[PDB]
This record gives sequence, structure tokens and C-alpha cells, in this order.
Amino acid sequence: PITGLVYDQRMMLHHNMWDSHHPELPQRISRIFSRHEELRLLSRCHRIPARLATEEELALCHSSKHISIIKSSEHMKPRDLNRLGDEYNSIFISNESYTCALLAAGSCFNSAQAILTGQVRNAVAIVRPPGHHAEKDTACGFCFFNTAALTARYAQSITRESLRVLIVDWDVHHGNGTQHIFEEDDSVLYISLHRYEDGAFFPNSEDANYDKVGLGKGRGYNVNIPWNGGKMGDPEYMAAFHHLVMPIAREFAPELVLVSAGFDAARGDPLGGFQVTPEGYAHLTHQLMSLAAGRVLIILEGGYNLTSISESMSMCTSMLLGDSPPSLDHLTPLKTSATVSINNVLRAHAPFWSSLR
Ligand SMILES: CCCc1nc2ccccn2c1Nc1ccc(C(=O)NO)cc1
Ligand SMILES: [K+]
Ligand SMILES: [K+]
Ligand SMILES: [Zn+2]
Repeated sequence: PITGLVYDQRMMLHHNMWDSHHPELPQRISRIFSRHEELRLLSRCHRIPARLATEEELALCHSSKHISIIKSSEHMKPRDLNRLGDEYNSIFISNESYTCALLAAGSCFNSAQAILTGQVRNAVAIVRPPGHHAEKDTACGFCFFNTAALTARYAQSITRESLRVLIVDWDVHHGNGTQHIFEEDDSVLYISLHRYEDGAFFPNSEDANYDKVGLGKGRGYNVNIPWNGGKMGDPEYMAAFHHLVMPIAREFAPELVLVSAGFDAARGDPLGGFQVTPEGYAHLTHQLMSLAAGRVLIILEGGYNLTSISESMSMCTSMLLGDSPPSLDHLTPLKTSATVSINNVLRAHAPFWSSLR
């Protein structure tokens, strides 16, 4: 019945020394946090302590080599930090980056613990750097370790291996790392909504397409919902949740819901180019809350407008706290390309999910 909230100031020590205005600013987690205090949402939450993820915990998803490299970044000269940053796609490294990644992963571990024990009902994690682009062996797109995947694996490790975990990635970018991490796995259902534009959008790969339904034992447990044809807003995400996310999720019957809650699909984002309003995010959160008896963890990922992300994640926290959902627009209809996308996903996943047939 109570909502946990984890946040640590120390996660701002990760920064870009060569570009001070690089959009993945440290203030992102602070600004959001301040909103939670000034809308008096923080007063109504149970503060969960941050902590450092152990290297054995990072081993749940990442190889020892990758861990050892990013760990070696801790004590490096700035020239070496640039040298190692250039070895990855869209990655800047600081001396403090490894610690901040450990803080994000550990914070989400403590949140998942407080949920799975019974301390809290649901929880929200205001963390950085993000994680869903990180893969088992490499760092990508502002991410070092996959916080969501590691939180699923840890949640299984403190309960049972077969624990059904639902990861819903509504960041505007595809979570390639989470997909590849759980591609052959049926215990973790991964569903992503992402701007695709037929590979023209980052991470610029055809792996984000609707036909990637998983591999072998994990076939059908990987739902890609790719958007094409310009800006999308509340109508399209609401329709994708109505016809795909919630039916498949209800058939899957998850026991823990992790939300890769990137807010770069929001209004006013310079990188996503979408117009999902904070009230729409509130409605998606409210819909996800009806699953897994309410056990939902909202992990911050992307989102590069301070006001947009503060308002949006504050709305999600309001829904987690039990407030009633604000009324939403009139939708009108959907961009035809979005209906075509939903129909493509439905055709791809109908053989695996009876509730789609
Ligand atoms: C904006 C700074 C760097 C940049 N500029 C472009 C232009 C086109 C395509 C990619 N670009 C990237 N790289 C990104 C990697 C990850 C993310 C992400 O994960 N957001 O949540 C966003 C951008
Ligand atoms: K996504
Ligand atoms: K999967
Ligand atoms: Zn993103």
C-alpha cells in the first residue's frame, strides 16, 4: 500500500568533461527529485536507500571483461578516459561513472527487494546513468550496465529462477541490451515501444523491428512495437497498450513489473521528437498497476528535457501513490502508420498469445 522512492545525490558525479551541455546532464535526476518534493509526493513515499551493486551482481548479465574495463575507468587520466569512451557508441566516461552505475543498479536492487518482501507495494527509481542500451559485453548509448535486466535477474536470484518478470520499455529508443539479454529466455517477457522509422532512428538497427519475437525457448517473449511516420502521442501509445501490451501482459501473468521508464518520447524532448504528455504517462502507469498485484518498479532511463521528465515521472509517482488518473485529450484517431505497426506486431505474435487471436 506504500510507494518506495530511491534517489541518491551521489549519482550526479558522472559527467561529460569534454561537453558540458551534453543532454545526459546530472541535473536530470536532481530536477525530477526536486519536483517530487515540491508537489509533496516525496512526503507520501517510503525512502529506499541507495547502495552499490556488487561485481558478482553485475555478473548476472555482464561478462567479467566488460566489468573489469569499466571498473578500470575508476582510476584513469582524462586522455585515457577519452580513449576508452571513443571505443563505444555514444559513451562518455568520467572517473566517477563506474560508481554511479553501481549506485543505479544497487538502488534498483533495493527497490526490487522492498517490493518482493512486502515492505512496499510499488516503487520508483530516480537513477542515472541509464541502462537499457548496455549489453552483456559492451557499453552503448549513455549506458554502462543494464539496470533493468540486472534487476530482473536479481529479483529471480532472491526469489526463484522461474519468477515471471515483465519488462516494459517505453523509452523512445529500442532497448537492444535488454532484448539481447533476454532473447532466449521465457521467464522474462520483454515488451518495447520505440521510434523505428525503418532503422533510421537510434540504435539504427533492424533488431528493433516487429519480427524479432525471441529465439528458441524465448520465442514470443520479445514484443517489439516500432513506430514509423513522424510524431506519435498519447493516442498511439494508448492503442498499443490496449491491443498489445496489456493483453499479452495479462496472459503472461507476471509477478514483478519493471518499467524502463525513459521519458524522451515526451513533449518537448529534443532527441525523441514525440509528444507523449505527462497525463498519458500517468495512464500507462495506471494500466500497468493492474498487473502482478501492483508490484511495479519504475526505473528512470532516458529523457532530456528537465521540465518534461520532472513532470512526467512525477505523474507516474502520483499514479503509484494511488491518485486518480487525469482525464486525457480526445485522441482523435491514430496516425495510419501506427495502426499498421500495431497490426504488424499482432500478426507477428498471435501464434504465441491466444488473447491476440
Ligand atoms: C544527442 C547526443 C548524441 C547523439 N546524437 C545523435 C544523432 C542521431 C542518432 C544518435 N545520436 C546520438 N546518440 C544517442 C545515444 C543514445 C541515446 C539515448 O539512449 N537516449 O535515451 C540518445 C542519443
Ligand atoms: K523502448
Ligand atoms: K524474453
Ligand atoms: Zn532513449
